[PDB]
Amino acid sequence: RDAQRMNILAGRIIAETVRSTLGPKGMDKMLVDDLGDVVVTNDGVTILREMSVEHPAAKMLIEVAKTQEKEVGDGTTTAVVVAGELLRKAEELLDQNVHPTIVVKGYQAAAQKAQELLKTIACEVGAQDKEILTKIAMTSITGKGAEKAKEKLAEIIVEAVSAVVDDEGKVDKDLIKIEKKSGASIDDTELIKGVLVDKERVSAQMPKKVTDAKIALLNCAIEIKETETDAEIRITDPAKLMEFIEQEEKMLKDMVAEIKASGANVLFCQKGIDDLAQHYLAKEGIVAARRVKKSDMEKLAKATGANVITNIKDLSAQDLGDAGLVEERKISGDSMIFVEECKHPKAVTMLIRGTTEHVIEEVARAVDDAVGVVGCTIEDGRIVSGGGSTEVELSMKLREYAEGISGREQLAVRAFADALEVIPRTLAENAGLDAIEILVKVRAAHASNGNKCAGLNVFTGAVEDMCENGVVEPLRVKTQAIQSAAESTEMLLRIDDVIAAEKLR
Repeated sequence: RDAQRMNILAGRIIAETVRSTLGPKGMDKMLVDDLGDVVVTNDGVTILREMSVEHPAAKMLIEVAKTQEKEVGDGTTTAVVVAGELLRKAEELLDQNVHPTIVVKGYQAAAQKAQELLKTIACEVGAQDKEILTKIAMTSITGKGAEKAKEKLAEIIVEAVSAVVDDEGKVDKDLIKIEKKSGASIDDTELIKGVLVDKERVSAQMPKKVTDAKIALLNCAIEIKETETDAEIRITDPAKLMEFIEQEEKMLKDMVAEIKASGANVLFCQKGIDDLAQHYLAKEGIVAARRVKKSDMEKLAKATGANVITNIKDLSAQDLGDAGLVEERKISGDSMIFVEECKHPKAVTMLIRGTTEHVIEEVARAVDDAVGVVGCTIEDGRIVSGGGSTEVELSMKLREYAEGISGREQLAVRAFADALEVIPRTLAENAGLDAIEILVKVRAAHASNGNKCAGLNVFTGAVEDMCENGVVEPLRVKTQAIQSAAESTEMLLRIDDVIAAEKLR
């Protein structure tokens, strides 16, 4: 009957499911499917994918949320929490004989004006500074649950983003690898200036450590090839399989011998090998490997300047790797292969450690997002204090700007400004303090000539300088989040009917 009303009421149900998950403190509400896999995660976008939807219009708010992650990588819940607030204020005006179009024009006028205010509040920082980059690092890691040694993990991530700053001044998400492996604890994390493979030596007869060795990385299986033309083989004497073993050992011995003549020694195969074959090759001091991930063949090619080879016969000296120090040291119990190259490393890799698979995965979801928010701010060079202090300042200036606009439209620009007061309200409930009792003091700091940073601290619980505490965020996350929220709400306001079309493709 109402149709339009069914949308604004439905929009408030999806927001409440991911409203209390804002900020560090905040429980979660899991919805196990019919299968029974009980999974829990402190994230918003991760729950929208598994969680289904009833009405078809509900997918409109989920589509815009996907773009916020692939582009920015943080703040998806910050855009949906402010969306539901607008839908709750719209009905307050529609009952007063107001047309929906009058509310849409108000958000567009306030959204465009907010773009000019955020640029003035944002401060200027350096692109080579380190102390400023250490504060932003502690803000992203806090969003995953890891305060046992955050001071240490924040010191290794700030050095990685600074060592991957090309001359042109950009950031790439490919030259920063990640490897998870639980063993001792999280304190065993270290920044490696190269790559790392989770393999070991196929045999103990080969050398244990070498120096200045020409690595030869292969990628195939020593087998008989076949041309495009059909060619079948016939067999009739089963007593030939035994004779083929003796004829195969010499084929592999002379083959590996040709690789040693070119100055190489280290090898990387892709399948098993005879037990006795490696004996003749290990006594001569020839390192080798078997079964390696294809993803590792790409990073080793750039780290050691090597290149993937498909035919062992076609191998040149230029395609051989050049490592400065290759050693297979231990890492608390288990051992792995390692390669160093501090002379001029082009990439880096973070080795995550822990006691189980549940703790290493938490910190793993923070290193990939930290380099993103920290890699973009270096290109633009503009940041602003977080903690909702930006919305508290604009909440006062938007009221003065509303006086300039006359008519029946000023009721919309005021509702949008007051709608931004939900961010500091949700964080108050989780902290255990009355929001209305603290929301009156924050406005006192931003009276007129006061500072533009006082907000709220979930730890101590009082208005304090957020800059000294280290609570800042990029500037693109705010402009992009507010831009997506202001554009997504228009999809539900500019509609008042649902035709029952069949077979539309």
